[PDB]
Amino acid sequence: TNYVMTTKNGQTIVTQGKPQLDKETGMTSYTDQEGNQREINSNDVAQLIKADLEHHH
Repeated sequence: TNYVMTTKNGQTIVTQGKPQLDKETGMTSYTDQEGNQREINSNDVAQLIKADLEHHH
């Protein structure tokens, strides 16, 4: 349900659902925490990690 995106410039952004990548526009569209829909250059994305609900082990 939540993914955490880390950008090249160091920002941490939480998303609703897994962001989608278009290999034809070099864009990655996502939905922020306000349901707003955005898009970002796929090169500006360092990591895209599915959030865990809690810590374990």
